[PDB]
Amino acid sequence: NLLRHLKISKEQITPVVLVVGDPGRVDKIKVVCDSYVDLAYNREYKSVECHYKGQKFLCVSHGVGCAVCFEELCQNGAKVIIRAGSCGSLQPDLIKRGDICICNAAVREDRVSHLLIHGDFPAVGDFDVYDTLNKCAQELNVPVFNGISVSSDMYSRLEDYSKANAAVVELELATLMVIGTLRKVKTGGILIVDGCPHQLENMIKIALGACAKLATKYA
Amino acid sequence: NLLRHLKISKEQITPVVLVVGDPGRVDKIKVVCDSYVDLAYNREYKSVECHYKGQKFLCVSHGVGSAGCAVCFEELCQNGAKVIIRAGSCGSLQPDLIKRGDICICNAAVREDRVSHLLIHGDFPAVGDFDVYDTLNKCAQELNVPVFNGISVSSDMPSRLEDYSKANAAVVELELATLMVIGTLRKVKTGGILIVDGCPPHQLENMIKIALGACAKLATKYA
Repeated sequence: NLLRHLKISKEQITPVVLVVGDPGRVDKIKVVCDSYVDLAYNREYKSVECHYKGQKFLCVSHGVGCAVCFEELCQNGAKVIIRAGSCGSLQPDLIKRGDICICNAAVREDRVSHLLIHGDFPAVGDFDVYDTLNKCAQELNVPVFNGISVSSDMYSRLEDYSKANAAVVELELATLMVIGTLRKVKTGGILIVDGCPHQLENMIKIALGACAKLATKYA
Repeated sequence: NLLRHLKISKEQITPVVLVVGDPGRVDKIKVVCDSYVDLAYNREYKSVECHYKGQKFLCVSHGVGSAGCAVCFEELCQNGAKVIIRAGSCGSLQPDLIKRGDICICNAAVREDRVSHLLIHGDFPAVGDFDVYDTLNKCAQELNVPVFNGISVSSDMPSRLEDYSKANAAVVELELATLMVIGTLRKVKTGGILIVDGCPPHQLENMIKIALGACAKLATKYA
């Protein structure tokens, strides 16, 4: 009565799930919550039940593998999924190392989404997830950018997309969005800037706050 | 000091603009407004200043069958438009759920359109502004009008449409993907609202009301 790559029960899977990269970043989030319960740890896939602002939701990692992670979650009960992680600025003059970006859509430069549907199909997140993230960030008077991510599975064309007004670049958000849209799962992403080809805690607060706010509607 | 394909002044171009297909549908919107002023008429391009709920914004047509929409959107984005909304018709790709007569507010589109691909690689999303989408939904609910939300297939016409339909695309029409991308390239906020034709009446007035209402609401933030 368990799942393959996550090693947790379908019973344990919450409506809202928060997905991150490094499994250590999951350990850094559980502590910040009101309370938590560890569920499992499997090669690269850590899963913890997070209790925060009255609500209960999973936080789960998969490595710095994401496709199968998102697949598994969408199959087995996730209604909302949010990715929090890092990215690169594609607007160096405006968006600077340390800035936070909430993304509503992405450029499909990713192997996996193209295996599932023709590239013309938009990688786009849920509105109410995007709204919820913005309102938490403003409620905590934290300035945040909004824009489009280039989801690219290596990192060029990045110049093109940058001058097409893409904000940031990361690996997997386009994958989540499409899987989400295919599986009727609401998705979003929030990202903090690394390179450019304290703030982290605020982002996590936005992410956690948003998750709690969304979790309300399924409890 | 006036523009090429639209035949109106850059001074006359408002922050918010409403774009429709058939120029007869512009005549059907005039009536619904509080007041209006005609600006110009050029082969297929009718342009009217619309006054509604205290605000002033352009309404413009450009033809059926994806005529010269690209140049229309280009012209508007070049010369001051900050928000652009497309109202028009479409086909249901979810026959059991979405029926002839239903209204759909779209947040994104499938790029099956010649023109967007000439401008940026197909991987780039055709996606609307979320505040425009929010504003349309709230007008439709404020007027207790039920509306669908979903993705449009913007197509210039074999049965990829099956694929997209089972990928949960809601409707199909001609040019919304084009607007969104031009919008995103030119830093102009876009959105779209559509009424169903047929798969494979009164309601039109509600849609126009949503469109007009949303435009007014957005126009506030620039006036």
